[PDB]
Amino acid sequence: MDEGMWLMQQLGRKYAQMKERGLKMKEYDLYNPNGTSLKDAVVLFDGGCTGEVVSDRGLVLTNHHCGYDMIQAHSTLEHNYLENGFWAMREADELPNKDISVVFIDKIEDVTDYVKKELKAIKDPNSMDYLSPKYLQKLADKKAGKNFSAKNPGLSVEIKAFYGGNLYLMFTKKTYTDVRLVGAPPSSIGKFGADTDNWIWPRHTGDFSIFRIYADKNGNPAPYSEDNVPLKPKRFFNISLGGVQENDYAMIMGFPGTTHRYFTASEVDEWKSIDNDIRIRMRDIRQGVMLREMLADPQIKIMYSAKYAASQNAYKRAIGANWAIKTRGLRQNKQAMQDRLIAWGAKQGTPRYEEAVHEIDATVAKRADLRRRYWMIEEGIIRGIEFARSPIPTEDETKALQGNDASARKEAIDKIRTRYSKFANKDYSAEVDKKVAVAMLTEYLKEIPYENLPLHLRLVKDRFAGDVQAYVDDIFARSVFGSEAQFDAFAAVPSVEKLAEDPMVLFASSVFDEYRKLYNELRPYDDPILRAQRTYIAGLLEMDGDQDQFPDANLTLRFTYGQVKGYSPRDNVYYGHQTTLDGVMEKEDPDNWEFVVDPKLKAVYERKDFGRYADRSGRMPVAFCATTHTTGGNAGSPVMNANGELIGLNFDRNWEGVGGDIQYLADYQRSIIVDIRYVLLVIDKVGGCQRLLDEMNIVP
Amino acid sequence: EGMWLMQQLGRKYAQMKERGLKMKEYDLYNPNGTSLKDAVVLFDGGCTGEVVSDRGLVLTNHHCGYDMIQAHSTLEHNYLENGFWAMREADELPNKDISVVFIDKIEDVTDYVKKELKAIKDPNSMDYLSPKYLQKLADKKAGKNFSAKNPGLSVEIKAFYGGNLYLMFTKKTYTDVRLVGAPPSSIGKFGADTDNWIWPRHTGDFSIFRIYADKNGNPAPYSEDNVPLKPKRFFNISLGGVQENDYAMIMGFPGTTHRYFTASEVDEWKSIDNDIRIRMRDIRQGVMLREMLADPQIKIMYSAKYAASQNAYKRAIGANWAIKTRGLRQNKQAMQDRLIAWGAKQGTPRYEEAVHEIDATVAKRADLRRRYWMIEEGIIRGIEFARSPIPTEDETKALQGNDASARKEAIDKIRTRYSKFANKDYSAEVDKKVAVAMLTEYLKEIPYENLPLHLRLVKDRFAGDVQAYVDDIFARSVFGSEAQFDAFAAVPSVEKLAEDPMVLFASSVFDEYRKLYNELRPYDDPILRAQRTYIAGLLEMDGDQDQFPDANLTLRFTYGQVKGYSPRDNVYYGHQTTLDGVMEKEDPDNWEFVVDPKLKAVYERKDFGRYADRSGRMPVAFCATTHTTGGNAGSPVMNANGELIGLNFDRNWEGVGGDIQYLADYQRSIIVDIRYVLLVIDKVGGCQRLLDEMNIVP
Repeated sequence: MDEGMWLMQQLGRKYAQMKERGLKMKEYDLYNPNGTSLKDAVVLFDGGCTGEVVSDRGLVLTNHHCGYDMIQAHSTLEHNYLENGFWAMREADELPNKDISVVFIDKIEDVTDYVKKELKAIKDPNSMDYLSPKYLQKLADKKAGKNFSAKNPGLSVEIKAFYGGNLYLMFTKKTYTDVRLVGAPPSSIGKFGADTDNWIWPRHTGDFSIFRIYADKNGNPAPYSEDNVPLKPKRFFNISLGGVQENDYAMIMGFPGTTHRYFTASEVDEWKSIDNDIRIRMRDIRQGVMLREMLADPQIKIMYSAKYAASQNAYKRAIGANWAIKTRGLRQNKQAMQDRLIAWGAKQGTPRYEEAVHEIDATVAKRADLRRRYWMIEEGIIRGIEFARSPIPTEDETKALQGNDASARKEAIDKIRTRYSKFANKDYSAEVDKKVAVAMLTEYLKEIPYENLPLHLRLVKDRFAGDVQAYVDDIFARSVFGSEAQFDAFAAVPSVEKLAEDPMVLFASSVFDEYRKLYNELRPYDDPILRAQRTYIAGLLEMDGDQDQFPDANLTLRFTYGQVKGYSPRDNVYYGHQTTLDGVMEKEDPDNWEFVVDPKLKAVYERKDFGRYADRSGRMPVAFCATTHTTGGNAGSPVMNANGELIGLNFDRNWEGVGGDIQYLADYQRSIIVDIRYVLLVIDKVGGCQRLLDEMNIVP
Repeated sequence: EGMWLMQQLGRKYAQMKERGLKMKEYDLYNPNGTSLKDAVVLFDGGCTGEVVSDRGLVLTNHHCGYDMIQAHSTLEHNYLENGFWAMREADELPNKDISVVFIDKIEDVTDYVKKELKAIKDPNSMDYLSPKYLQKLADKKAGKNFSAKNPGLSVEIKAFYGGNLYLMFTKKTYTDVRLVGAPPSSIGKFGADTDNWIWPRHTGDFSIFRIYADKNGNPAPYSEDNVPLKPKRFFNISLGGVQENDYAMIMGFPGTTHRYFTASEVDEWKSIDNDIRIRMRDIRQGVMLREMLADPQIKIMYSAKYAASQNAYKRAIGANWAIKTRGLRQNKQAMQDRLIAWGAKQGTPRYEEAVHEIDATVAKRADLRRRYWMIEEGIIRGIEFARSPIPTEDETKALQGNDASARKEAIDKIRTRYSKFANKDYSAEVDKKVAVAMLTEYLKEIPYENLPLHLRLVKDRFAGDVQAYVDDIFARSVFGSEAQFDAFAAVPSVEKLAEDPMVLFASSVFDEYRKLYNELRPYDDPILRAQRTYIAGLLEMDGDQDQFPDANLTLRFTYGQVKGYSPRDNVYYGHQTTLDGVMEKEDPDNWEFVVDPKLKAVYERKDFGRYADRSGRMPVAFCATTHTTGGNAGSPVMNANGELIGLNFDRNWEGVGGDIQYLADYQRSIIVDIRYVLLVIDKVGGCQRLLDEMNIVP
């Protein structure tokens, strides 16, 4: 009944506990190392999402935001699938995609002993090859064979490290690249929440999209070709219309990206007081200035809408993270965890575990000021100031303009012009960039002393007498990239000396020199920490056991289980476990592009045309939440019944659960799942694509 | 659900016990004796209060006693921010222009008033609602020398049910009410602006006073010979607390409701009153917000003004939400349609005609009422220099006339009003930008022929440029800046003052303001007279039990249950909030959500004493299904035994439309827990003498 991201190898140790939570299905029907199981119906979608096979003709279900770029690619102004939706009424009408892939995890094997054996060919006791993917791939190819490439078309092999390098798994992957768009709801449904309901529970978003795997006649992976035939999968999920109740058993298979549950207390402090605090501070200034300019000018708004929203993402994540640190007591539990290992190690008579923790603590404290300057210049200038990424003449661009007689002279200018036009594009505003720069630079100059500044920015004190505005003004005034006309003047009569002394080029070069210097000075602190973490985790595994703890996520297939349950976000407030179509209508706002409601959906609601998709009360469910443990990567993970029947599609996590990447939050962290009944409702009543329903296997 | 008269207690008493009341009727209200009613007061003519001890202790809201706490707040031993606690009865601070009113007696005088009324000539006379006429009727029935023969007592007659019911009130008024105790503003106004009209709420909204009188308990103005009043009745304070579905009841003075509005009056309310208020204030607040964020002292200068505007703005939003989602218009349409069908089968068309008369009057005044709200919200309340100083008749004649140093008298009188106008919280540049935005909207909605005479210069003298018009006003004007005033003050000439673009503006927007008012008021009487027939029809058709008369600042009682509600899909607000919520909302950088140091220490140490509930969590506030409105602030909340379990101080925004129609699934009275009040007095105020003097039932 533990909450984590468990390896498929751990199903045996957890199976009895899962039955106690309500699992009524048989273990090897879920995962079988030596046979067909439900795992075979789960896929890694396009490298970053999760998907699931739903029919015996290769039908694949994933999120709408996962298939977003592909729907957009097949969308034109006249025939807009991104806003109207797409529904191929026959298999021939399904749209092929380029740069798309789907990956089955066919076989998983423990190769810890094999890897460790190959590692005792020691060159250096503190070599980092045990975490090197390049090195592990060589070990992977060695065990698989010389040209496993040709002997098994469509199959590839990979070795990954777990538990800081104390466990190694080999994966046999099956990769299909002919995956075509089948079905998609309108943006008003799949993206109903948009950005204001992002990371928010309750939620009413029909976040899904439908695809199909194609292959050759035998079902072997093949690139796009009109002679390809829909894949007949080894296994596919059954659809359940039985729905969910409060406290119902729920489980999830998917590919969680990254977690850091084995952070020391000092690493939590570092994450809070340096990484998050600087990011929050610098971005609040940047977004503040940016917001002000967007409201005052509707044209600035359409240009900086994406940049603003993008900056907000990691900003909100850092806010939620620090909230978890302060109120959930994440630092204290890590501190209790390592203290418990130290006390255990002392009793055992092995001091190496305490020594490893001390090694980490001392290293974190040592690099604090360097890491501070790094994040300050990364958040402040590198990310915060647009003209920091202004064009910088390469070495061979300089030589070609300098004493170089050939008129490749001109070719170098064309390359520079291209980079300038991308910098000063249709969304770029110098006036807005200037105001942002002045605010960001003022804060940066406040926090960073003269001796540690990049070698420009010193001129604010030496040349501009502390006037940041005049410093920024002088840059755009006398530069080549200051405006279109100033660049054309340079392009007409180009000289290496004019670029060498260019105020903006000097800035961009100076801030990037310092950026790389701090980076090179911080990097040798990583290896001693990693080696100590290997010892640390090894001790934790030996002490607490290998059953009631799980390795950090690493884009590897994991399973998680829990119950359908709401939670209390704050005093006197409780969020329930299931949202309804009623909630969609309550949020309807014609003037807001986010909360626009599709006409067909509202008609279905008002006519109560829900068929067999509604519950007993007669209400139409939209989404529900569960106590399962998920993170980025579980984007489109299948949510299963007690009998392994598909009951929903995971698509998000509430913002309170962002601390879950460090420590699972039982009373606050919730997986946000769209009800499969609502999915089938959209397909039936909105899409009208009946062929997809007949294709699926639906249980009572 | 009902704001019932005290006379209707007999009818409801059965239902009240059916829903949980276990208290004898005549102890609640006794028409011919002492009851719990005698412990309820009208506080300072606006709020409600209650007598808490046998030495005249009075509890009310913090926002009710706000003016009085500040009035005693010096330069820097400020009670408004730190709190106030008199450690003995001798340093309890008297307040002038304060009052406390007991409702000593209530009697029905309907037939008396009506037969007096069937003695007036004009059938359309409005004397049946005239306070002057009704008072003269009251003086007649009470006797000529009533006040002289009854010390401290006065008499008053009020109209109910649109003039179909008249009650006579005998009032005992005390004017010596001293300030006793008050929590810090951080507690008394914790919700402040962000959480106003909002549940859950974590505001300890209370303040403490005491009634003083002469040697015999009779009313008397402020005197140091005055002795604390020994009341004939005061509330017992319960520490048993509340649970979900617990019976709860309230006595107080609800100000105004509009239960008997027609469908058209609802449409008028939304499309004109609320929509214009919402639209205009959104524009004004938007400009203010931009300027406040840009300059930190502008933020200081316009913090209060911005907040004040948001108050009715938020209420308007809540009201229109109810109209759109709860279908208030449809319910009124059905209500009047029933009377029409009922009146038809009886051969009585007078009810249908009354409804049409109301609709016709609303229709005809539609354009005029739109212009009124447009200029009131847009300019009178929307633009600051609209209230710039205007030269009166006696200062015009002085500067002009040329015959004294009374000329210079007039100047300093004008200078005084200008300084008050252009004070420390006033910014000419901010007022400039606000004006341009407001006038831009106003000139769009109001045609040239209906403009204030000065505003039509934006087209005539200027090229439609509102900015240039506003710029020209602040330039050239005597009141445009301090330097431009002193120049006038040195060389005062009336022909210049009479041609001032700022004076012309302010005068022409106000005479238009008054012109519309005087033109709209004759429309009130037909609706009123028709409303009398309408309500009389509704009463005769359905009865005297499930329809309450509109609130009119008279003593009412309402009853319900301690229970939360679901504001939206998959969301539920519980019935009771706790001290945990205060800490969850804490933000030291925001003055609204600043948690008091002592209060914070109390929470950390779990030092709750007997004031905690059976779980170990400290209660702060709860909500009930009672039916309250503006005026019910500071009202006593009673349990099943008539014991005080808290003070009402607000109402959730989802229940704003309750003045038109009670919403059982949304409308809730927001009530501070009496346990939390005693906690603040004890572990924060350190005023134990207040605890001991009260009668606390453990």
